[PDB]
Amino acid sequence: LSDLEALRKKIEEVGMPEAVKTKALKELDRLERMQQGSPEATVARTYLDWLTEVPWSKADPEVLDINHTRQVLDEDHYGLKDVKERILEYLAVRQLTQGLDVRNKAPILVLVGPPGVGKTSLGRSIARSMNRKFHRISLGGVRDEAEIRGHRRTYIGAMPGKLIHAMKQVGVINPVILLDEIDKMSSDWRGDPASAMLEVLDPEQNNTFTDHYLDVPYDLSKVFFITTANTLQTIPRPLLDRMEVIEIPGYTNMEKQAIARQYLWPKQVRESGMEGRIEVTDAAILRVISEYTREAGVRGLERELGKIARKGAKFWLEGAWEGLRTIDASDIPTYLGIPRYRPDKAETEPQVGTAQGLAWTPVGGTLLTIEVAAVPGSGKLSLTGQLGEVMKESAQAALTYLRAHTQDYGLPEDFYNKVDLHVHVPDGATPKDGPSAGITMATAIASALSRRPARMDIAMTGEVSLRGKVMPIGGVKEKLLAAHQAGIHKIVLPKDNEAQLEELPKEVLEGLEIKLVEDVGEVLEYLLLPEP
Amino acid sequence: LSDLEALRKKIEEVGMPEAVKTKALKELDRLERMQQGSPEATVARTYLDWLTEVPWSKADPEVLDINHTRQVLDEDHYGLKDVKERILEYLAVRQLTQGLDVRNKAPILVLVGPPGVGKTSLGRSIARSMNRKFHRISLGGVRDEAEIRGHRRTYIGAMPGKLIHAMKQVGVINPVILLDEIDKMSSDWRGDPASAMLEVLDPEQNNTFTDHYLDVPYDLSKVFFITTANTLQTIPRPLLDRMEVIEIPGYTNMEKQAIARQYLWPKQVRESGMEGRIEVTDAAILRVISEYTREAGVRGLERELGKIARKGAKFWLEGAWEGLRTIDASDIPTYLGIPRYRPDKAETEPQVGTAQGLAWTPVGGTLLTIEVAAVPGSGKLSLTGQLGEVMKESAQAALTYLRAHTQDYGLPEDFYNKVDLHVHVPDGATPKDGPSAGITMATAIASALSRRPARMDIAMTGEVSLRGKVMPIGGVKEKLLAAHQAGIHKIVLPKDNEAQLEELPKEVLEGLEIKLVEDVGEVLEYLLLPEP
Amino acid sequence: LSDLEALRKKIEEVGMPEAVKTKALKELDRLERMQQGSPEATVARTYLDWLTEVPWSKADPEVLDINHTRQVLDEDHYGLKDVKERILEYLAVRQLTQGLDVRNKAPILVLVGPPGVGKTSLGRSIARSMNRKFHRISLGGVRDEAEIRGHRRTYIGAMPGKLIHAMKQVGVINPVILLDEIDKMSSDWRGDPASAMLEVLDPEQNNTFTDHYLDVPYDLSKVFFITTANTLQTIPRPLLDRMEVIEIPGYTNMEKQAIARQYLWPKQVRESGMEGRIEVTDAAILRVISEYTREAGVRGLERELGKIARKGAKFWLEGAWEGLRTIDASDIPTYLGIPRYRPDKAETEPQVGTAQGLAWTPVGGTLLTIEVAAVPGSGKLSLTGQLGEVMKESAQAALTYLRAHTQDYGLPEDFYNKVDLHVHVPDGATPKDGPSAGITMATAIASALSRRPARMDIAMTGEVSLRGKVMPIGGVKEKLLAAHQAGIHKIVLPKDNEAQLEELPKEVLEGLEIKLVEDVGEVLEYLLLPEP
Repeated sequence: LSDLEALRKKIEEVGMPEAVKTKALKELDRLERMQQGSPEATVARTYLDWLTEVPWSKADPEVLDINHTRQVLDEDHYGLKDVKERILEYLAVRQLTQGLDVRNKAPILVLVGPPGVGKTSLGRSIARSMNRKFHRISLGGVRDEAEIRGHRRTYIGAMPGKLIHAMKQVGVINPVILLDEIDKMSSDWRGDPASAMLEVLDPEQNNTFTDHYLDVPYDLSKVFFITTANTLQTIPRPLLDRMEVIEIPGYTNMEKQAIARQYLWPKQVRESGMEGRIEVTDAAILRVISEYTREAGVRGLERELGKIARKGAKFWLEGAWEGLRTIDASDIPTYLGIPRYRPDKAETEPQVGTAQGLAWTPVGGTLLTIEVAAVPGSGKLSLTGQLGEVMKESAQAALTYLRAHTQDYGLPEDFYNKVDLHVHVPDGATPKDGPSAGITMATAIASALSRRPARMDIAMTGEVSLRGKVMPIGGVKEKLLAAHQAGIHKIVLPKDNEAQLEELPKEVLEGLEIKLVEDVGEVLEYLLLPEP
Repeated sequence: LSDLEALRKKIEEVGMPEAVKTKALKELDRLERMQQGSPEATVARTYLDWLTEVPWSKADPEVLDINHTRQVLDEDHYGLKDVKERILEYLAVRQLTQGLDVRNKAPILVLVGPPGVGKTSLGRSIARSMNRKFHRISLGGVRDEAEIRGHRRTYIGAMPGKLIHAMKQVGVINPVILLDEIDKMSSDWRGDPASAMLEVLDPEQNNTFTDHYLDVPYDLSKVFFITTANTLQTIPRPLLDRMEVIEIPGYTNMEKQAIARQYLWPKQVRESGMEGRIEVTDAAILRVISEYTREAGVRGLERELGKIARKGAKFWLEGAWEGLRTIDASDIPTYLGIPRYRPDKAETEPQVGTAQGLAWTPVGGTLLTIEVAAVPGSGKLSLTGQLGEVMKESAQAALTYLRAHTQDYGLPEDFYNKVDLHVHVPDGATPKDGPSAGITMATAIASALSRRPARMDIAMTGEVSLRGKVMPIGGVKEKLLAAHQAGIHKIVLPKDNEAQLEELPKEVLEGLEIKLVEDVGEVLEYLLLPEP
Repeated sequence: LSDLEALRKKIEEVGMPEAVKTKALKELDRLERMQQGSPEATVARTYLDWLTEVPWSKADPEVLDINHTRQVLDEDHYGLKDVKERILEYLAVRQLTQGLDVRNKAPILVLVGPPGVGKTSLGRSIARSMNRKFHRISLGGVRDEAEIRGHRRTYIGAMPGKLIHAMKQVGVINPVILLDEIDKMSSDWRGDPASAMLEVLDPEQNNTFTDHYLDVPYDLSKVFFITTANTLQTIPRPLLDRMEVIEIPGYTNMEKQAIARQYLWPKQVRESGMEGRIEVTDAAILRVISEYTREAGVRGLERELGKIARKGAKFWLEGAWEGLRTIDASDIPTYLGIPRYRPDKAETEPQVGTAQGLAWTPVGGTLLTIEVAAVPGSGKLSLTGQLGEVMKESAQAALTYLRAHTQDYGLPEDFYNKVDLHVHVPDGATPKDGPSAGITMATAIASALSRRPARMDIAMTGEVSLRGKVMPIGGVKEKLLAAHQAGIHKIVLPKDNEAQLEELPKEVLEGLEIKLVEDVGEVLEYLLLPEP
């Protein structure tokens, strides 16, 4: 009928590519009948529509400027001023894609950092700065080669791929596609679509990208892929090549104060119609940072300023008081809730077995408390709390040091066959391949067996090797940031990471009093309430 | 057909968008030729009936005041005194930007709670306060876009979606659609019921939301949508963003007695025509609350009072002799029968191996009676009833504290290799997850091994760590509503939550008698009824 | 000839509505020719043959009274004592709030039961009491709204809906219309027939009930509908509300003998053409009930007694010898051929590995038998035959209870590490596969391990908790009705259910014998013939 007229004109109201035109005229050969009824025309309808709605070889304009790009990139969340150099170096790699116009065997810009620190804002800034468009696909919980690839074109209700879905939305084949959480792909049911994303993510394979709900492979050559991920090593290992590690580290408190006064809170006030009626003094911004969110990103702070703006809308719709209200740090909890975090956690009044430890998580940096119970028995060892064997052998190494140092620290003649040990660590292994918490467990076990109070407010990290030698670790900047944002002021380190301390800004170093030591007896000296 | 002339008029009198004018006049130019129509006359005639009846350009007034909505939301069900403030905050934000400033990217008030606590009534109360026509749409068991969208325009058959019907009924273009039960909606059959919800969610896209029984995208810009879920867990994740969460939990008992004197027992005595002739004392309302239903909310209390009303109609229609009945707590069972439940918990005879945790299932809170058997055997452990390793960590932590302190509870000196344990959790699938039953299982295990009875009548909750400390648990208010409904009168919460404890409205802290602890030795001096 | 004359006279003589008079004019327009055949006008004469017969305001004088309806419902079956009370409450409410149509939207009487019991006899008794005119319509299995609503007079098959046939055969506007098997109505076709009966249910849209054959939609204002199902869990959920569960169970033996003596067999005699020639005492009716059919209702008694009476007529054909041919249970397989069912299910060989639980299918009650094979091996459990997690967990709980008490039951003092158990259930596909066979499996496992006889002729239901207890189970009346169908005389019930044992009729308790327990100790002292 006229629906057949529409789906028949769409064969030549969209000028198709050659093999696509061939299978389209075969779709019309199955057509020229009722548009509904039998199910073989309905699967023909979804097949025709999904193949004649995805756009065919059309693109946006493109810029080769760095100056206007620099202008826009200096206004995302305060401008990071260091990693934008790295992004300008990658866009200088775009300044050499000449012979074969892809430049793979070459980076693709994975963006690594805690969730929401401007990564998506960097994507939006690049999208505005190249006059492109933007779209997101989140790969969270992907294990299926019909989510990414096609599904069997023999059913009504089979699925086109997510990638072809998102390309069906955007009308060109140069969007900026944001692949969010590329690390959380899996392989449980119907193959591993990591190889599918690889075939998306090559020089000369995307331009004939294989589909199976689309029975011709579809051209995806010119899409500016941009990719973000929390971890660094849970990424598919052959796909870990052809990349550029853009580290976006976490912020500090003063930078988030600047972001609040300049970028966040003006949008929060304009998103509740209170232009010119509410203002916040900056000690209250310090209050919101230092008592109401403990993270590395700036998403929760945006929620808090949103709550304050919405309450201001209510209190001004119930009687117009003044031209300018001022909200100091006194009456934040009139507008917000209870103070959910104390600014001084130094009122913990040190524990007995607990070791305060630093940690490298996929969401960046955090603290931990390693929790050790020394119970009577016959001598064993157990570690719980979803740990891996790497933490277990690090504890093995710690005990191997401990067995040769009995009477020097307040321990029995032995504990390898008298005292059972149960160790909880609140998270498991590190995504970096290594237990970065050797001396943490060592101070915990020595504190619990010695029955001597381990001091809190002394965060620490560092390994204990099989020789008991304290080893240099990686990613030190983020654990130092995590110790900074909780207000912790003492760090125990291996000495050999001090070159790592060359890449640390000043205000972080003003509070972190570093004890660059080299052996396990030295943290036992500098930590416990006894001098040993 | 002069009715066909009327069809042409009712097309050509209501002011349409001119694309609808185009397609409707084309349907008139391809009708009036199949007068004996096999469905070509029929489907086109029903199509033009839909293009006449569906509301195009239909005006309806509005509030501009937060204050009249205060005046009206004191007259539905109660005041409820927390959620009234959140509703007015959302409307205060909506008022100061109405007039279409560019900040129309707003969330849409999901109302999470148990079934039947005043959600649809709250929609009706808001819709009275705005003078817009309320209407509901249920989404319980929606799986395919033939239900959200149209499916077949070809022959008369598959209808348009739910939305065009529920706009056709309401004579104006701006209802208050209540989309109930948005979490039970799932992709059951082959089809996507989530992305259509994301399209009706977003205020940029649904300016021209479309279906398939019609061929102009409909103008849904002015519908104040509002949804309703019972569980925040299983909501699709692209929908859980852009979603204002307002949490309505259940009522305490004295609020149930007050709602039943105000709004429920008079409408029930209206509903069975026996006004001014049946009388219910407040002890009777309290008896029917406490001894005949346990659900959170007031569904069951409606059905109970309906039964008393209809029985009164029967007893008066087999003889009229009075001026007025008078029920009290004496003759409830004469109208209802044997009590489904029992009186208060204070007579429930202390078991030797049982603990009464608190929980919040999404159909209302509950007690849990976790029961633990101490089987004389090897020394290993066993867990049944829908448990992962979270409960094994809790059991092992509490058991480690006991292995430290066998002297402190009359235990034998050695039972890691004497006694097996068999733990049975009665509801292992409480979806508000976590080890929030730490001293629950610690009390059960120390009761089962010490042969000394754990008391009933005292609820408790918390977490445990290997040193033997009680950490805080989140969600104090839902735990106290469960402990206040199910009949308990003594609660043991962790010490770390007393700053949370004054957050409550002071209804909830009336009957309850909180014993705040911080270590497991305190709850095992409370709950163990004899000395050891 | 003058068929046009008589029809124009009739259409003016039959009282039309005025809009119906206008559509009668537009049907009249195509007339005035005196030739037959007439493929347009044959449809017209048949349409007016329908339209001169549908009732327009003919009334039957309804009596209100709730005492006449009871003095007529005492001439239905032997006595139901519960559903007659519920029908008196419902019709009492419809006696007060009638005419006072401020209150409306009444529910519509779902009558739930096994097929066979007096559904339509309760319908006809109500219709005798109100002096209305009963007429059924069976709406089980219908998948098409073109059958329930009208049908198009544009291709041949120009018929009204079923409901206009039911209104043609009733010459008034206030009948009692019954809708048998409203849940067997399927929905796999063009037109969901649930929405049609939602419209017929509707007390507002009934006034313009749409037909695709009649032009003006019809009114269903006073038609007192009433519905029937078999289980209320397959009705669609909008239609499930605005129902009233009046739940009819099956009968015991004395009730079926009384129904056959009082009511059935005089009908089946005097419908045969025979009268006063046969004598049947209690023995033959006892035999025909117990050893010839396996149903809940009374279809089988009706059919078999009618076949007996017809073959008694056949024997009377070859001689009118005597007016008294006394029949009893001895000589009855003369008339019915071979008896089908065994005489004794009570004497069922009190052996070891057998357990005899009470259950119920939704065509009538049943007895589950449960086997346990106690083989040597490693110690692990096997469940085949529709055995999920709850039955296995109840088995595991019973096994733990045995491990607590190995001394006084003749067990091996360590058996859990030595004996494998194949627990087989033939019938888990029969409903309620959850825990109601707790002491069933406790007796099965205790006998199959202790190699002591588990008794026939004692039945049991309930649950077991882990410390060793018996919980209560709901729905006591259906279970004891099943136990009095299938021929047992001893029942084990929990202590906790004892209160519900005074909601039953007193007849059920004297044919049976209820052995209440509270623990597993009492049921293990009951059911072992030798105990050690």
